[PDB]
Amino acid sequence: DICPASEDESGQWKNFRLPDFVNPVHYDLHVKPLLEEDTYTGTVSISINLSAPTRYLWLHLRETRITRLPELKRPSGDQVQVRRCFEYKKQEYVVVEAEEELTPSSGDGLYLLTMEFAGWLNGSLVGFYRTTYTENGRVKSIAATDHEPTDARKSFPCFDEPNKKATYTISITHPKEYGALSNMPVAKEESVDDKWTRTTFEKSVPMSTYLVCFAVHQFDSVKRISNSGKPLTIYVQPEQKHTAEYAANITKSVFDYFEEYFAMNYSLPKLDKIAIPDFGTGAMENWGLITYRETNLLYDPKESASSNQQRVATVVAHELVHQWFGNIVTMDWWEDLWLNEGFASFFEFLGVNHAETDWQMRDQMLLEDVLPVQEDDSLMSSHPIIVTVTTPDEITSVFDGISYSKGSSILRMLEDWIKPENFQKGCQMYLEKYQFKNAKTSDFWAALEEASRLPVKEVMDTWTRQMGYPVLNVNGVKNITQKRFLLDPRANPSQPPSDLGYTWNIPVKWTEDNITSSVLFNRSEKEGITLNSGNAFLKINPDHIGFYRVNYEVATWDSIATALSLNHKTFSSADRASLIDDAFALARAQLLDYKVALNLTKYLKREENFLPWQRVISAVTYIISMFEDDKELYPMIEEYFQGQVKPIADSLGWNDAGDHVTKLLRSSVLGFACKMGDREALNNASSLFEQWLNGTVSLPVNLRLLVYRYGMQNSGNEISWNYTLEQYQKTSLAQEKEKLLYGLASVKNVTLLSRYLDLLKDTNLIKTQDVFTVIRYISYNSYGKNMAWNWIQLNWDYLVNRYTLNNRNLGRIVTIAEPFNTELQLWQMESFFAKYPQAGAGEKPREQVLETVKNNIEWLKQHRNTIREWFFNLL
Ligand SMILES: *[C@@H]1O[C@H](CO)[C@@H](O[C@@H]2O[C@H](CO)[C@@H](O[C@@H]3O[C@H](CO)[C@@H](O)[C@H](O)[C@H]3NC(C)=O)[C@H](O)[C@H]2NC(C)=O)[C@H](O)[C@H]1NC(C)=O
Ligand SMILES: *[C@@H]1O[C@H](CO)[C@@H](O[C@@H]2O[C@H](CO)[C@@H](O[C@@H]3O[C@H](CO)[C@@H](O)[C@H](O)[C@H]3NC(C)=O)[C@H](O)[C@H]2NC(C)=O)[C@H](O)[C@H]1NC(C)=O
Ligand SMILES: *[C@@H]1O[C@H](CO)[C@@H](O[C@@H]2O[C@H](CO)[C@@H](O)[C@H](O)[C@H]2NC(C)=O)[C@H](O)[C@H]1NC(C)=O
Ligand SMILES: *[C@@H]1O[C@H](CO)[C@@H](O[C@@H]2O[C@H](CO)[C@@H](O)[C@H](O)[C@H]2NC(C)=O)[C@H](O)[C@H]1NC(C)=O
Ligand SMILES: *[C@@H]1O[C@H](CO)[C@@H](O[C@@H]2O[C@H](CO)[C@@H](O)[C@H](O)[C@H]2NC(C)=O)[C@H](O)[C@H]1NC(C)=O
Ligand SMILES: *[C@@H]1O[C@H](CO)[C@@H](O[C@@H]2O[C@H](CO)[C@@H](O)[C@H](O)[C@H]2NC(C)=O)[C@H](O)[C@H]1NC(C)=O
Ligand SMILES: *[C@@H]1O[C@H](CO)[C@@H](O)[C@H](O)[C@H]1NC(C)=O
Ligand SMILES: *[C@@H]1O[C@H](CO)[C@@H](O)[C@H](O)[C@H]1NC(C)=O
Ligand SMILES: NC(=[NH2+])NCCC[C@H](N)C(=O)O
Ligand SMILES: [Zn+2]
Repeated sequence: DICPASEDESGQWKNFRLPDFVNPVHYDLHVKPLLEEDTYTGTVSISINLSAPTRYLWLHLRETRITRLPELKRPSGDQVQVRRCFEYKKQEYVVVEAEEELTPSSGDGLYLLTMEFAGWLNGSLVGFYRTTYTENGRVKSIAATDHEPTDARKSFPCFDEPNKKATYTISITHPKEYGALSNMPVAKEESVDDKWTRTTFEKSVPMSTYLVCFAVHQFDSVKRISNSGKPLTIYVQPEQKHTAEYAANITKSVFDYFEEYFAMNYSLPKLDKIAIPDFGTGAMENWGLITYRETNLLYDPKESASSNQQRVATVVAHELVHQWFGNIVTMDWWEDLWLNEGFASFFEFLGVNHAETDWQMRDQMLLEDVLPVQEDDSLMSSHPIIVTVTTPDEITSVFDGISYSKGSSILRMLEDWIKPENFQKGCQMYLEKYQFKNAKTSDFWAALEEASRLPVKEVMDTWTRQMGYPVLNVNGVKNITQKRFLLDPRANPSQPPSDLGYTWNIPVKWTEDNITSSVLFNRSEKEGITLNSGNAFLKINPDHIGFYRVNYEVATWDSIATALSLNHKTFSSADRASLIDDAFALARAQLLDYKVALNLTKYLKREENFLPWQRVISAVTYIISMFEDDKELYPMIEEYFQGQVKPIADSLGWNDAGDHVTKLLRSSVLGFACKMGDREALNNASSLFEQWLNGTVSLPVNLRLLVYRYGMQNSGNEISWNYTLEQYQKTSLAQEKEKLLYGLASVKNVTLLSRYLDLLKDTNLIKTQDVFTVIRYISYNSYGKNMAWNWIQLNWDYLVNRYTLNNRNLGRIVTIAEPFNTELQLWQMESFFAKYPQAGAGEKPREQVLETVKNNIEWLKQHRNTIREWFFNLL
C-alpha cells in the first residue's frame, strides 16, 4: 500500500541477482515483537557503498511490509529526496526511486538507507516467528529466527545474498520477563517502560544475512568454558534442563578439537545453542547462536537410544564445523553450497571421533554418506556438485544428498589421496586467505594445490563439474577401464551434456597381499590403465575410499563368495560392506548377474559386524520391497534372510549390553529379524510392548523403537493406540515423542490411521516441524503406503498454503512414492503431477521419484525370474 506492488520491469531490479555496485557495510537493526499479538515492528538503517550512477536502490523483502516511506542519506549526511518506493514481487525486491540519482562513494563515507517495517510471527517456521510450550501448566512463548537460504528477507529488509557480507549491531525491545539472545554477547540493557527492556548486542564481525539470528526466550541454561576461556552455553527449558548435559559435553570437546585442528580462533566472544520447540530444519549454524530441533540437541541417557546419542553428537559437531566453514569463509554463491555443507558433513565425523573414541565414526561415513549417495548419484536426475540455481526454489532444493553426502564423500577421497596431513594444512591456508570473505570452488583447489603441488584442480574438477560417478571394469585381474555408472541401462550415458564427457580422473588405491599402492587414473587414458608380486587377487578400492564402484570379473566375484563362506574375516568389515554394496548395485544396474550378487549373502550366518549387516539390510530392503505383493517370491526371500540373521539376532538378544557399535548392530539386526517375520523376535516385541502398556516398565533404550513399531503392528488396537497417543503428549523428551509417532504409524488399522492423518491439521497435537515425518512414517505402513500418498493428493492445496512451494520438506514429500513399481502407480503419479504442475522446491524430487518408479517397473520385468530361480533352487 505504501510501497505498492508494481509490474514495472524496465529496470535492473528485473534481474534475479542483486547488482554488483551496491554493497552494504553495516546494519543497524531494531525489532520489537508483540508476542501475544503475533506481530513485530522494526527499523533498519543500512550503510551502503555505491559504485555506479543509479536512480534506484533495491533489496530483498518478502511478506513483511514497509510501514512508511524510506529515507536516504548522502555520504555527506544530507537527506536524499525520494519520489517513490514500490515492490517488485517477481524477484522479491522492494525498490525506492530518488527524485535524483547519485554518484559513487569514493572515500571512507557511505550512504545510509533507513526503512520501517512490520511483519507476522504466526503461520510459519521461517523468518522471525513465535512458538509455544507448556511449563508447569502455563503456556509460554519463545520467538526466534531461521533464515537459510533466502528467509532473512522475511525477517527484515536486507541484501539477502551470501556474498553481501556486512557487519551487524542488533537491538530488541521485549517484555522484561524475557531474555534476548543474538549472534554477539549482550552490550547493554535499558528499561523502556517498567514493563519493557531494550537489549543491544555488541558489533558483529562481517557476516552473511542468512547467519543473522535473534531470539526472545525464558529458557534456563547449562554452561561450559572452552580452552579459549569463552563461555559455551546451551539454553533449554527448565523441565528439560537435565537433557542438555550431553550436548554441553560434546560442544566443549568438539569446539576445542576444531579450534586446534583448523589452527584458527573462533571469531566470536561466545557461542550459544538453543532448541526451538517448533523448528523447520535439523539445526542452523547461526554464528554464535546455533538453533536446533530438540531431537538433535536434547538427549537423556536414561531414555534416549545410542542412535539418538550419535545423532546429537554428530549434528552438534556439524554445526560447530560451520563456525569455520560457512561462517568465517562463506561460498560466493549458492552454486558453491557444498563448500559449506560438504565440509561440515565431512568434518562432523572427525569431531565426534575425537569426542567418542570407540564409535568407529570414520568407518560409519560409509553408512551415513558414501554408500547412500552412490544410490542417489546413479540417477539421470542427479546433478553436479557445482549447481546452476536461478530462483529461491532452486537454491533451497540443492540442500540435498549431493551437497552434503557426495560433498563429504569426495573430500574423504581427496584427503586419503592427498594424505591427511596435507589436506589439513591446505584447509588452514584456505581459512587464512578468505576469512570474512567469500570463496569459489576454484579457490579451494588452489589452496590444497599449494599444500600438495598435486594436480588438485585437474582431478577434482571431474568430480565436481559433472554429475555421476564411474564403475571400474576389471579385465584380467589387473586391467581396469572406467565407464559411467547408471542404474538405468536404457539411459543415455552422455546426457545431460558434459564438457568432461563423463570420464574422471580417479585416484585409485588397491591392496596386494596386505600392501597398498596408488595410481591416478587419467581421463585421457581412453583404453584404460594397468595396475602395477605376481598376484592371484587384487582388492581394489580398500574401505570404499574412492567414490566409484568396482566390477570384478564374474570368476573373481564367484571366488569372493567362496572366500566369504570359508573365512569372511579375510576381508575387513568395511571391505565386506563395500563388496556387498557394489555387487547389489551392479545387479540392480544389469551389470552383474543377480545370482552372483546373492551368492555373496550365503556366509551371513557368521557375519557379526555392523557395516556389512547395514549394507546387506539396505540391499535386501529394496528387493523385498519390490516383491511385497508377490506371493510366490516373498515368502522365500523372507524365509532365507530370516535364516541368515537369526544367529546374530539370537546371539545379541533383547537387552542393552555391549559397546556403542554393538548396540547399534543389535537394533538393526533385531529390526531386520522382525521385518523378515521371525516369530520369536516378533514375540519379544509384543511381550515388551504389553509390559510397556502396563505403565511402569521403562524399556531398554536401544529396543524401544522396535518395540513400539512391531508391538503396535502385531498387537496394537484402539485401547493401546489411544494410550500411546496420550504418552506421546505427556513425554517432554522429543526423541521419545518421535519414536511414539513411529509406533502410532505402525497400527494395522485403517480407521486409526485415518484419525492419525486428521491429526496432522491439528497444531495442538502434531507440531508443524513433524508433519512430514509423520506422513512418511504412515507411508511405511502396509495400508498407509497408499493412505499417505492419497492424503497428500487430497490435501495438496492445504499443504501448499500452509508451507509454501519454497518449503524443501514439502517438495520432498513425493518421495513417499519411491516403493511404487507398476505402470498403474506411475500413471497416478504423473496424473497428480500434471494436475499440480507448479512444483516449486519439489521440482527435483519429482524428477527423481519418477525415475526411481520407472526403474522399479523395469527392474521387476528384468529380474523376477532370475531372482525366483536363485531362491527356489536354494530352498
Ligand atoms: C525372544 O526370542 C528368543 C530368541 O532370540 C526366544 O528364545 C528361544 O526360544 C526357543 C523356543 O522356546 C528355543 O528353542 C530351542 O532351541 C534350542 C537350541 O539351543 C534347541 O535345543 C531346541 O530344539 C529348541 N526348542 C525346543 C527344545 O523345543 C531357543 O533356544 C530360545 N533361545 C535362544 C537364545 O534362541 C524367546 O523365547 C523369545 N521371547 C519371547 C518372550 O517370546
Ligand atoms: C552362484 O549361484 C549359482 C546359481 O544359483 C549356484 O549354482 C546353483 O546351486 C544351486 C544350489 O544352491 C543348484 O540348485 C539345484 O538345481 C537343480 C537343477 O535345477 C535341482 O534339481 C536341485 O534340486 C537344486 N537344489 C536344491 C537344494 O533344490 C543349481 O543347480 C546350481 N546351478 C548352477 C548353474 O550351478 C552356485 O552354487 C553359486 N556359487 C557359489 C555359492 O559360490
Ligand atoms: C497471521 O495472522 C493474521 C491475523 O489473523 C493473518 O492475517 C489474516 O489473513 C487472512 C487471509 O489470509 C484474512 O482473512 C484476515 O483478515 C487477515 N487478518 C489480518 C489482521 O491481516 C495472517 O495471514 C497470519 N500470517 C500468516 C503468515 O499466516
Ligand atoms: C559430561 O562429562 C562428565 C565428565 O567430563 C561426565 O561426568 C563423569 O561421568 C563419569 C561416568 O559416569 C563418572 O565416573 C564421573 O564421576 C563424572 N565426573 C567427572 C569425570 O568429572 C558426565 O557424565 C558427562 N555427561 C553426560 C551427559 O553423560
Ligand atoms: C480398527 O479399529 C477400529 C476402532 O477401534 C475397530 O472398530 C471397532 O470394532 C469393534 C468391534 O470389533 C466395535 O466394538 C467398535 O465400536 C468399533 N469402533 C469403531 C470406531 O467403529 C475395528 O474393529 C478395527 N479394525 C481392524 C481390522 O482391526
Ligand atoms: C480413543 O480415542 C478417541 C478420540 O479421543 C475416543 O473418542 C471418540 O472419538 C471420535 C473420533 O474418533 C469422536 O467422534 C467421538 O466423539 C469420541 N467418543 C466419545 C468421546 O465418546 C475413543 O472413544 C477412544 N477409545 C477408547 C477405546 O479409548
Ligand atoms: C588466538 O588464540 C590464542 C590462543 O588461545 C589467543 O592468545 C589469541 O588472543 C588469539 N588471537 C587472535 C588474533 O584472535
Ligand atoms: C591388459 O592390458 C595389457 C597392456 O595393454 C595387455 O598386455 C594385456 O593383454 C591386457 N589383457 C589382459 C587380459 O591381461
Ligand atoms: N529453511 C531451511 N530448511 N533451512 C535448512 C538449514 C539447515 C542447516 N544448513 C543444516 O543442514 O544443518
Ligand atoms: Zn550444514
